[PDB]
Amino acid sequence: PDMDTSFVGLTGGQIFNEMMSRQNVDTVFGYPGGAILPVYDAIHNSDKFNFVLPKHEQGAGHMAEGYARASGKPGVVLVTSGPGATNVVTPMADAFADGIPMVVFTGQVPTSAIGTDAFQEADVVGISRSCTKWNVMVKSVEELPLRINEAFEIATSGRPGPVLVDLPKDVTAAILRNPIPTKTTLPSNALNQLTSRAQDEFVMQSINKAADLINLAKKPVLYVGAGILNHADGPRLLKELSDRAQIPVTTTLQGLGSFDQEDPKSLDMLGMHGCATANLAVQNADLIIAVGARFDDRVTGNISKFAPEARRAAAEGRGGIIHFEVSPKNINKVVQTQIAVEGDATTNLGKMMSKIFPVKERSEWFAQINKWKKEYPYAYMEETPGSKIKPQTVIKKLSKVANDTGRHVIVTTGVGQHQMWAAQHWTWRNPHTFITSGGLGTMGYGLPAAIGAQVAKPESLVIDIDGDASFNMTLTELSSAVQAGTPVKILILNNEEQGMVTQWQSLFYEHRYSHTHQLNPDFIKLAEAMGLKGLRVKKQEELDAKLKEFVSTKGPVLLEVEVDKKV
Amino acid sequence: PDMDTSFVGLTGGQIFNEMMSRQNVDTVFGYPGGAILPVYDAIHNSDKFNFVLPKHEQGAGHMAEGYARASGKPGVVLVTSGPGATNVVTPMADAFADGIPMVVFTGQVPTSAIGTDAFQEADVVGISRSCTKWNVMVKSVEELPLRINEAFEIATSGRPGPVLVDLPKDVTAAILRNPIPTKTTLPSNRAQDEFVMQSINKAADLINLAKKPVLYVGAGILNHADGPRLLKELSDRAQIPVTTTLQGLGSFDQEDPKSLDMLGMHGCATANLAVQNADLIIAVGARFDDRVTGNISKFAPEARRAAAEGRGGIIHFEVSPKNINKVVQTQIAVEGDATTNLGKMMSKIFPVKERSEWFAQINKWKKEYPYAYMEETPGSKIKPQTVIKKLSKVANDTGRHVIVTTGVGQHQMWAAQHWTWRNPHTFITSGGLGTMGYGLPAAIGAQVAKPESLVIDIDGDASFNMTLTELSSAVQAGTPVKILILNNEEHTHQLNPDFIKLAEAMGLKGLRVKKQEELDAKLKEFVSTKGPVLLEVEVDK
Ligand SMILES: Cc1cc2nc3c(=O)[nH]c(=O)nc-3n(C[C@H](O)[C@H](O)[C@H](O)COP(=O)(O)OP(=O)(O)OC[C@H]3O[C@@H](n4cnc5c(N)ncnc54)[C@H](O)[C@@H]3O)c2cc1C
Ligand SMILES: Cc1cc2nc3c(=O)[nH]c(=O)nc-3n(C[C@H](O)[C@H](O)[C@H](O)COP(=O)(O)OP(=O)(O)OC[C@H]3O[C@@H](n4cnc5c(N)ncnc54)[C@H](O)[C@@H]3O)c2cc1C
Ligand SMILES: Cc1ncc(C[n+]2csc(CCOP(=O)(O)OP(=O)(O)O)c2C)c(N)n1
Ligand SMILES: Cc1ncc(C[n+]2csc(CCOP(=O)(O)OP(=O)(O)O)c2C)c(N)n1
Ligand SMILES: [K+]
Ligand SMILES: [K+]
Ligand SMILES: [Mg+2]
Ligand SMILES: [Mg+2]
Repeated sequence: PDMDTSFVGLTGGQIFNEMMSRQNVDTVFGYPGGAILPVYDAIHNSDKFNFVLPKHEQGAGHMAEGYARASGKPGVVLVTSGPGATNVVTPMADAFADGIPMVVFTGQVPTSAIGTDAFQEADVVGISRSCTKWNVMVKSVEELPLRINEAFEIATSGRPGPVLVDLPKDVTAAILRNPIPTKTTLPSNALNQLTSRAQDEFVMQSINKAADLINLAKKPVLYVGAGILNHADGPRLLKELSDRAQIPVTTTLQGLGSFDQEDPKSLDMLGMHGCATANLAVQNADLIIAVGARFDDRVTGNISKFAPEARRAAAEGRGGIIHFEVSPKNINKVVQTQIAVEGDATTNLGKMMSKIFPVKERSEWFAQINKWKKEYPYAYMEETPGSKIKPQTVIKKLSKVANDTGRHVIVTTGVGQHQMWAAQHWTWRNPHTFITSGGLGTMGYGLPAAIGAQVAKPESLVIDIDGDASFNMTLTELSSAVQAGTPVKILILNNEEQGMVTQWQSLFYEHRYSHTHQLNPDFIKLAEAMGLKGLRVKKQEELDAKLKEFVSTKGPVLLEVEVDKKV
Repeated sequence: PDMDTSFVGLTGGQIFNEMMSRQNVDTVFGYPGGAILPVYDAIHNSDKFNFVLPKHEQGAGHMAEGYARASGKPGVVLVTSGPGATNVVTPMADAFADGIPMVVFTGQVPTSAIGTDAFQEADVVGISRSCTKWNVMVKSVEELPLRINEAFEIATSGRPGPVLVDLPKDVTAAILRNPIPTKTTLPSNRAQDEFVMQSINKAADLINLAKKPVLYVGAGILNHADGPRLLKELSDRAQIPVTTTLQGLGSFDQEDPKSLDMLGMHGCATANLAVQNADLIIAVGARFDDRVTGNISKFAPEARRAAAEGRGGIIHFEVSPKNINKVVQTQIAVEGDATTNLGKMMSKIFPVKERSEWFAQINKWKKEYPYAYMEETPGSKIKPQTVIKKLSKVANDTGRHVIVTTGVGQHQMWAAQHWTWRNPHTFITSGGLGTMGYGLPAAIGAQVAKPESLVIDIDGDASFNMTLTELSSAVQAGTPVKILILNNEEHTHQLNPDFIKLAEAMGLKGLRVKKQEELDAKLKEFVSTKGPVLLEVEVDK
């Protein structure tokens, strides 16, 4: 039928509630206030949704991020006007940089008060314009389902990202009196979507040219990033291709977990803080197959000397770069490409799979590299009798202790040295288990991301590997964890005695001279004040028992490890 | 063309320091990161600046607001690119709404990297456009003095407010190689003057004519050092009763016999009745907010009648021409800085010995209509209004200068009403944006501004939870703030931490009151405690 009457007689708040169900939302992160009251009241006390409350709206925002990254669903945020809205700008910017689907609803002053400098009237659509894929102010209750459907579709398509929908108080309190078009109330499908001959042929041409090229070269590497994780079936098809054509796999920071690092063909992470084996494979390589990765500055060296062996194979028409990329703009934006395969990376891998010649082996490649490893494993000064505890050692031990439980394990982090140590020294096996702020690098991300991930995956063991300065940013959310019941495991690598700011350093043995020390709280007393268990390690001898207790503990728990200040 | 060589050979960082000095800045709030390092290092390393480190950049922003409100000086904020900048959007919007001078410097990716989706490239100029008076991205070290002086001038003139200056790391790291025009280095420096002097004369005439005038005073009187003194001088000279907005509290001594205290929806009846019966309203640095006026068509009926009869009405001393005749039609608008214009007006004011009938009516009202609320009965829970009244007296008996900040919620209004306001720049509260979590970092910044003052944060439990991580910042900064938590948490139920164990974990004394009989002693212990201290009082809902 043309018109939809099902919402007639409902308030905007009740329509919002119905629309969340139609979008298969079962979790909302948010915080009350006068402007959002009509919606908050319709949602907060409803059997249909788990409404998770932070102590600060920024915490709702990062919780929604961790929920989205752990679940593959959009994270939904509900906050009030004015400071409620301006408080979620950092999580929006964070979600925008990392391509995370987030739908932010902000209460607003009534439509009739817009542009009068009313109490808590902020220009939220203007403020959030550069850090959302799209935003809108809803102007009448008739328009509310439309904008909700548009918000969820835009957030979850192309490269996923945050969107904002501004909700004037008079609009959500109003009752819908008349029918509205059915087109505007039904969610988009994007599933069983028809395409034309023209469209089909276009992609298949680029698919054939790349299928023949991989089949050509036999010094290739798969260079994989976050985009392979944006389809349920990405990692499976990635391993399928890796196996079939015996192709070594290296990932970005944001692609960690998309490939089993135990697999003999794993190169692990590449770039500035990546391992030498991966990087050398890339300066070499006649063919880089880039899959859902954007060639960030920290991954590529200088562009010029970056993968010249691939550039030479390109000039000799025998290799180069293939880019499986969903957003045409990011194609040839940083490095110039030979073949572009536009669209969803996983879908295009699938289409391409049959056209791939099964490969025996490459051992001047495979038996090679496998020796690059020996001469360049990750190296750090390891403990000696009496020495301080090394953070890398903590992370390796913790990885093993978590693995021993046989549980699904999800790791979030703060931002800093501990973030890279986590990336490097944990052994990554499963998709959607490393949840870290990579594109914006938001300190304070770790704890609320862990809480939202835990809500997404109640059976998972969720560990926040955090820094002391990062953790201070958002530590009020400890009580949120206790209130939500989420049994997150919060690890603080406390290296407070070295400064936050490097003033200079030795040329070689990176002895760092630093300043700017923050005064930390007592983290164990803090944890107990907030209602959770606190554990502390001061010496090597107690590390193993405390890590075991940390992981074994029922309920949320904080473990502080005092660590050595020099890497 | 006059050229200056004195910065040549300096990095943008040292130039930044020198410009801070010329702007009389000695305090900076902020948080380091890579993009702002060339400037952060210069400021951190110089003993000419007290750099105050929060645990979150939002805390730096609200500290800077507290500092500005307490000192009359702009609050200077220094943060890094990306999330450093986005974390200060709430305090910018807060300062924008409340008209608080603030200069925000954000580190940015190098000029060459703008437009490349670089690590922490945020469009900060775009994000902050609607919550700053002005903002700019500095493009070369040559223009760094110019943009810094421009920023301070704009932040501190007209209606004060926040400005943002985006600093690419290649610009602040660069060494200045060329002479730059001397103008660009020196902080700031007739039909309209005649129209203003005419208005001053007409305003004097109307005031001299009035039989029942009322001064209606808001935040704008606090934006010049001499505002409160001239307000009092005018009130004494012409025997005019004075009511303040919420944001004008402290600008007039509420113990003065001529004080009407606060007007508005939550103001006292006597202030509202005086305004309703006045033949002349003299509005000084106040916005005519609808929480103050109520239904505008019913506001000041006796002043409207006097205007209709050519013998009174409304005078408005207002610095922004856009705010004139925006809400109420006025008989006379005196455009420009209120303090300045009061000073020019003063000699034209007729000294009035008495307004006996008018103050008799006012004093009758004061007796008939005090603030009222259900007070404690035996065994009952403590009332928050009672805590505030008792604490106002205890704080005043210390003999100290006392500054009050608050959170946002019912306690904020109770503080405004039930505290006795005596001195200017002592009520520091988020009114225009109503940002929960304001109270603690604002108190820390106010304490930095006035290290000898007793600084009390009257806070609520939900508001306090927003920014409680800054408790450790108070300890590190050596600011012995007195944090009062009025805990009315028995719809939406939030789990609070144990606030006393929290305070101890953060490094400061924690006190709790649960019963009426404990309250007096604990309030005394609270204000007498030497360092930072948190007192939680469990109150009725
Ligand atoms: C202190 C610090 C140090 C860092 N150093 C490193 C480092 O050493 N090594 C490193 O790798 N990173 C490092 N980074 C992280 C870096 O900033 C980037 O965040 C990261 O490299 C991006 O990885 P990505 O390209 O996989 O993800 P993204 O930035 O999310 O880009 C993914 C690409 O895939 C595309 N895409 C998305 N979905 C799909 C789809 N369905 N199909 C096809 N394409 C899709 C996107 O459009 C995008 O172009 C560091 C971060 C910090 C905070
Ligand atoms: C539920 C609720 C109830 C409230 N109840 C009350 C109440 O009962 N009473 C009350 O007062 N408030 C109340 N408020 C707060 C009220 O809404 C306003 O925030 C407050 O009254 C504004 O104070 P103001 O006009 O002094 O300050 P501002 O809004 O800052 O306005 C100051 C005016 O002075 C001008 N100005 C600035 N500097 C100068 C200068 N140098 N020279 C000349 N002019 C200058 C400005 O341009 C501006 O027009 C309430 C708020 C809420 C949410
Ligand atoms: C919100 C925010 N402010 C500032 C920065 C800049 N910054 C990046 S790492 C870092 C120090 C991190 O300290 P910590 O969390 O203790 O990690 P560590 O390096 O000690 O492991 C800072 C200040 C940032 N990324 N985010
Ligand atoms: C950042 C932010 N989020 C939400 C609101 C909406 N809000 C205004 S008052 C209030 C409750 C205040 O609680 P409390 O701090 O405990 O003060 P109380 O009213 O109990 O005294 C809320 C949620 C706000 N003003 N600011
Ligand atoms: K690893
Ligand atoms: K009072
Ligand atoms: Mg640290
Ligand atoms: Mg409360």
